[PDB]
Amino acid sequence: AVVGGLGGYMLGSAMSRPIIHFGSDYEDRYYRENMHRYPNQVYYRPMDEYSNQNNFVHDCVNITIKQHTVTTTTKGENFTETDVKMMERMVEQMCITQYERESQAYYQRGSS
Repeated sequence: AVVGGLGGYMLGSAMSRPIIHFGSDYEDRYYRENMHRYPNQVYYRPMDEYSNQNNFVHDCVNITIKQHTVTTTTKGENFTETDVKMMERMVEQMCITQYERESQAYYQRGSS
C-alpha cells in the first residue's frame, strides 16, 4: 500500500528493481544512491481517449515529475536539474521497461 490520494490518479505496482544504465558510470552511479529517495512506482491518469503509446508513456512521467516537485516545495525544496532529470529518466523507464515486461510475460514458464 502507498498512501497518496491525489486528484484521482492510478498508482503503479512499483518495480522489482528500477535501475538506470546509460553506459556512463556517472549516471549509473548517481542513480544507484538517489533511488533511495526517488519513488519505486509511478502515477498515471485513467484517460478515456485512445491516444498513442507515447502519450501514455510520457503521461506517467509528466504526472510523477509534476507532483514530486510540489512534494519537495512543501518541504523547502532543494534539488538540481540533474535530480529532476534522474527521477524523470527512471519514471520514463518504468513505462518502457513494463512494455518490455509485458512482452516477456507472454511466454509461459520460460521453457516451452
